[PDB]
Amino acid sequence: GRDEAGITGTWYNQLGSTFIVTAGADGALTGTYESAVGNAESRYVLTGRYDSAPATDGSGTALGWTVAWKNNYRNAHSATTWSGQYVGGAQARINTQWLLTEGTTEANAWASTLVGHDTFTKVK
Amino acid sequence: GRDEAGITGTWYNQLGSTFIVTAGADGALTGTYESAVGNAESRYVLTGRYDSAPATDGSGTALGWTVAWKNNYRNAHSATTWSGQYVGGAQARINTQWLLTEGTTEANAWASTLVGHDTFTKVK
Amino acid sequence: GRDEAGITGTWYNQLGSTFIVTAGADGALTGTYESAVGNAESRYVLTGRYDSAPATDGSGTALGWTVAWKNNYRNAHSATTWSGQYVGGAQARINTQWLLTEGTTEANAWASTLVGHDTFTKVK
Amino acid sequence: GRDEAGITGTWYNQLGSTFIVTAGADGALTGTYESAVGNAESRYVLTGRYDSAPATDGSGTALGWTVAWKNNYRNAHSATTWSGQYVGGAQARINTQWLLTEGTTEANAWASTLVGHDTFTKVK
Ligand SMILES: O=C(CCCC[C@@H]1SC[C@@H]2NC(=O)N[C@@H]21)NCCN(Cc1ccccn1)Cc1ccccn1
Ligand SMILES: O=C(CCCC[C@@H]1SC[C@@H]2NC(=O)N[C@@H]21)NCCN(Cc1ccccn1)Cc1ccccn1
Ligand SMILES: O=C(CCCC[C@@H]1SC[C@@H]2NC(=O)N[C@@H]21)NCCN(Cc1ccccn1)Cc1ccccn1
Ligand SMILES: O=C(CCCC[C@@H]1SC[C@@H]2NC(=O)N[C@@H]21)NCCN(Cc1ccccn1)Cc1ccccn1
Repeated sequence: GRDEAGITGTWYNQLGSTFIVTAGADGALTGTYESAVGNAESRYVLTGRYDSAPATDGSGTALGWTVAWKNNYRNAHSATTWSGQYVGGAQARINTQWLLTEGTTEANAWASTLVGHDTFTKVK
Repeated sequence: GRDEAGITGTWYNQLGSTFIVTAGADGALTGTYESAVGNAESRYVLTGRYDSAPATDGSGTALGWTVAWKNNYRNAHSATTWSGQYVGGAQARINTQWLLTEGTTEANAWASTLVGHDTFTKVK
Repeated sequence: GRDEAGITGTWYNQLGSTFIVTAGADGALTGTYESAVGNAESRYVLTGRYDSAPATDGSGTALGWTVAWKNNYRNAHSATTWSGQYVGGAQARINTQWLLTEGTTEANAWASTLVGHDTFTKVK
Repeated sequence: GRDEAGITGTWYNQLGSTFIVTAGADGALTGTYESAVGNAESRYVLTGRYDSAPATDGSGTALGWTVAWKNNYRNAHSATTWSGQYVGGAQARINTQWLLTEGTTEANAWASTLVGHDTFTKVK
């Protein structure tokens, strides 16, 4: 993938969370996520996909991933998806928006889903 | 997983798209997505995660998945993530919200991301 | 406004909430909202804007409005915005997505905002 | 309103857009918006609402507003809603997420709505 080497590695967001990812040649993202906030401790499995053949016109590389917030320690009965783009270079970034859905009853489903935004960098 | 059997199989949304998924015992979702709309043809790889040990209080099962819109036919330089919950029973559903990010220049990144909602059923 | 007469009046969503609105000739929306769910009772002031000169090509009419969830009875320290389009005709609809933000501390601001979707009709 | 004086005035976001607002004693927001990007020129009317009696526990003040992108110069057949919170003090901010809906045909309504996030400050 064009940005396989750029994406692969450890990333940090503005909350102090850690995103460890391997980008595969056929568009796969695999790794682990550790949130600094919320009903979470230690690492969670993540999986996702990226554009392995992005535009050559200076555009970012589209990607997304999912974490279900269950591991051996805790289960928050919730999943987050991040959708965004990798922007390579000296100060590389992944700029994302996310959707965090919890399991609800039907009566409470209107209130099932948080939205927010995370910016990941290779330092901090 | 509690809902492994319920989630696994073929799903259809209100647009006429087809979602084919296998739920794994350790929380994995793998399969293929075919959109009835947009800059897409044929099937795309998807991966994601679900809560394999949901609450037993009548709540839904939280899940999410990603599709990067590149296959052997087309590349839309974009990725969609779906975040939502599975609601089992006679008229099973997956109720989702989604984020579709395209690769953009920095100047156009404000306009990188669509949001919407899909409801999947086992018929239609 | 082209759709002034179509928008003006009483609307109901899938939750059983009631949206009472007057569309003005210069693009204003004014009225009251009563939620069937959440930390809400009775009516709340709403204000917003619509496109008073929409495209004549069969497109919908873009609009949005805000409710801050404070009235004489309760204060939920939160605001919802609805963004969507009016689609006129025998089975008129307003199709919306919404953002509901509560006041939070800085440490909890990641979790400040719910997202969802409401469909309003002139019956039910 | 507790934060009437803090909110009232001129605000700037990270795109270079300008938000001019008056906060009323009964929760109203009125003013004008000028976007630095997109299909927009000069000022547009905005209206919205804020929590005029926020929590006294260090939480932000919830608010939202709408702009329909029609003025005497241009009509983008679209509306944006911002939902967020005011955080007062030496480096006051309004932290928002937004939904921008354009009028579409029914076939294209899946793609009607952009999502993003704006941070407003009293300088820049
Ligand atoms: O806490 C979790 C798991 C960890 C999420 C951390 C997120 S992922 C996005 C962001 N980026 C990060 O690095 N960390 C955070 N899920 C429960 C979320 N709950 C609310 C919540 C709110 C405040 C504090 C703790 N929890 C319950 C709930 C879900 C849905 C709707 C309404 N309510
Ligand atoms: O079309 C695609 C790939 C297929 C997406 C189909 C979606 S996924 C969610 C929904 N559920 C489905 O089953 N199908 C659809 N990506 C380009 C999206 N573009 C816009 C678009 C708008 C209208 C028609 C076609 N394309 C460019 C663009 C992306 C971001 C921001 C702004 N603009
Ligand atoms: O309840 C309210 C006011 C009424 C909102 C009703 C909404 S508006 C959209 C939808 N359409 C309708 O007709 N009714 C509903 N605000 C507090 C929301 N809270 C959560 C909540 C969740 C479940 C039940 C009650 N409250 C606290 C909170 C806000 C943000 C983030 C995280 N958490
Ligand atoms: O451009 C406008 C009006 C101005 C919006 C400026 C926004 S408001 C949020 C953000 N904050 C700001 O200060 N400025 C920006 N509406 C058309 C948006 N269009 C896309 C667009 C994309 C790139 C460049 C210009 N336009 C068409 C369209 C709407 C919906 C879905 C899919 N596509």
